[PDB]
Amino acid sequence: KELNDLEKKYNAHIGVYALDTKSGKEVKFNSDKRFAYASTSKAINSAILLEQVPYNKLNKKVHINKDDIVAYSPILEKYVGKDITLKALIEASMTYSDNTANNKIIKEIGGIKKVKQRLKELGDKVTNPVRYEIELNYYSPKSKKDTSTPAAFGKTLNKLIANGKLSKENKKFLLDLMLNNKSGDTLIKDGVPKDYKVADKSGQAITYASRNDVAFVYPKGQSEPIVLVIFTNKDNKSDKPNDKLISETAKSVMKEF
Amino acid sequence: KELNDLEKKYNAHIGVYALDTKSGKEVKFNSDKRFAYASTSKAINSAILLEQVPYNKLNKKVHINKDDIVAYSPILEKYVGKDITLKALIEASMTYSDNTANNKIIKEIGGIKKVKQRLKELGDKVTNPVRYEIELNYYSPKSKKDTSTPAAFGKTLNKLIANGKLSKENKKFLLDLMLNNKSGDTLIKDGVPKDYKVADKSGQAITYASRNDVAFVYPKGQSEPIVLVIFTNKDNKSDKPNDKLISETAKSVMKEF
Ligand SMILES: *C(=O)/C=C\N[C@@H](C(=O)O)[C@@H](O)CC=O
Ligand SMILES: *C(=O)/C=C\N[C@@H](C(=O)O)[C@@H](O)CC=O
Ligand SMILES: O=C/C=C/NC[C@H](O)CC=O
Ligand SMILES: O=C/C=C/NC[C@H](O)CC=O
Repeated sequence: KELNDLEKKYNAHIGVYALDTKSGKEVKFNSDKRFAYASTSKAINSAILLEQVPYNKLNKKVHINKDDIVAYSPILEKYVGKDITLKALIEASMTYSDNTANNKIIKEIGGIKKVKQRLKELGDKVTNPVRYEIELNYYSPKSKKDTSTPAAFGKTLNKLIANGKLSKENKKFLLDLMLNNKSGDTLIKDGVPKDYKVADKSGQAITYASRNDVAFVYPKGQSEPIVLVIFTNKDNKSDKPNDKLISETAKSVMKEF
Repeated sequence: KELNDLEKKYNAHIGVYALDTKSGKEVKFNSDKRFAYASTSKAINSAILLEQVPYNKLNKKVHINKDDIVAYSPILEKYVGKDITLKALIEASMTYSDNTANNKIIKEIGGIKKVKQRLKELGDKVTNPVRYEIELNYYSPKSKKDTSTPAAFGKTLNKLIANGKLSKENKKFLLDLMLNNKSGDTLIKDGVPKDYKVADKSGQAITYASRNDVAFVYPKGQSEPIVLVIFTNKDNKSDKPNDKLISETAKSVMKEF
């Protein structure tokens, strides 16, 4: 339905970028307006590591101490003084949105500067990672940090993942995780036609009801995915989000393909 | 290695019950001593629902309100005022150890009395569920509540799941979740031979460093599983656990098969 009355109905701000990878058709809406990506970003870092270490070599183990640990690390919280593979870091970041995992992933990639570096290669001028977890999810309308526009985010997802340089194996490992993740069932997955396949990574910033869902959406009987970025936020710092907002946005946009 | 020097080395209390379903061979240790099962119990309730609703009918939706919500419900915490299927309740309980999910599952089964009822049918005289989440994980050496012995727990897992009445579909849905769960990689999975398959559900009570791992373990090249229950605890209320304890217990016990 109209995104505008979604915005009215929900009293929210919608940012949408959809790309049909088969056809190259796009559906934009508030497309160049900046929003906090929060955890959606875990998919990018993940893919960036994935490019740099073959599947066979994800068994590689890294050491975690107490200094490594940040909030909301359901998986990694138990690894103080132990090793975890690259494989399990990604699993934890992707399925559980594990904040230490993400941090260690950026670290393995070579830090934020390395991410910044990749982005630019991708011709991603907008995505602006500045902080580490959990501060990278601390949205303020007044700051550009850890923001992107649905378009820049979307273009990058396309370039890294869908039409990227990943190996069969690495591409499959990453997409499966995004496909199996039950974490965002109330988001895009909730709004698409019944026999569609959704490989997403959701996110939520602490403030302004910042709620997001990013996905590779496979139409019932379609191999190439539709890249879908939906960012949402609201007026007040303490506003809570309505996930049904994203579900209904997804529902509408999908109509156009 | 010897469980006794595991116990010395870790200054912990070990409770082990292993059953080779092929052969019927058991490995017991402090087998009839009671421990808090905590989240391991999510597997039982899950299986109990699974017996009662065909796979095709897990799409069945149930309504969650705010009254339903308990602590540490990473999935269900977002469902206030919405419906979730039976399928996704189980997914959330199993993969994320989702406390509201578990609660709603027991509720769908018909409550604790119904669980108590099933147990007895199973000839499970010991497992003593008394509370709901999150209190069912509040261990005290002095209370029997939400306790079982590695044997009674183990026997029941065998009877419900391994050698149970589940359908192909329901049995596969449940085992896959336990197999895909990266949550207990530092436990049993950490101690078994490299090419073994482990379908577990881990748990941890608030006190006495109560740490557990329950699994269906498939020897590299073996179809029938070994049922493995490892319960561990320590002397002081505020003791924290060493997961490596379970990994090394698993490592040892597996030697015998
Ligand atoms: C990240 O910005 C927001 C949420 N990540 C979530 C997810 O992917 O499920 C999450 O559950 C972790 C805490 O919100
Ligand atoms: C239950 O008694 C203890 C832990 N459940 C965990 C699991 O299965 O991963 C968990 O992560 C939830 C909070 O400890
Ligand atoms: O969007 C991704 C969120 C991931 N981790 C949970 C938090 O960071 C808690 C709020 O800061
Ligand atoms: O063992 C399973 C634990 C599951 N949920 C987390 C808690 O209950 C937190 C401690 O009470």
